[PDB]
Amino acid sequence: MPVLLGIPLLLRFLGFLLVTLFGYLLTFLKKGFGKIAIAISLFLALIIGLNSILVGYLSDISAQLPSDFVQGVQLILPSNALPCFYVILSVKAAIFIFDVKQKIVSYLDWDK
Amino acid sequence: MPVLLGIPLLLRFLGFLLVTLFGYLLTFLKKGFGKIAIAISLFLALIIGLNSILVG
Repeated sequence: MPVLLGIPLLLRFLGFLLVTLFGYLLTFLKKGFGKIAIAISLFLALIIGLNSILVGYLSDISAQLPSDFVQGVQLILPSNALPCFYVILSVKAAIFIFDVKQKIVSYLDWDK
Repeated sequence: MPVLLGIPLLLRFLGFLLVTLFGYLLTFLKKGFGKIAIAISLFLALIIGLNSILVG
């Protein structure tokens, strides 16, 4: 299909610019997915950090019940007493895992 | 590779506009990273400010 002497080179060039420019958009996309990697890392590192401080206070402020105040406690205590206490400590843990995991699903809105 | 008398200047011009326009996007990017500098500054300055009142 006959054409002029310069048209075939205008048509090859208009698809070199497009591939180059669509090449830059890719490079920048990948960079922004690296920010959400740095961010997540930081957060989880600050949590693991606080843990190590707090668990390091409780070692020198320690005391035990005198041995004379046992005969008392072991006359009044039911069977479901200590089992109940443990529940109040397991419900706490569960809620902390729910909270951390709910904040990792919100990082899916950082790539928009 | 023989071409007409005006095609080589259409091809040089279509890459002058692109570099000029891609030049403006850079200028505006840098401005928006300056807003997040002003913002952070402000916040930390309001905290340091309250401290000085309360301890007084």
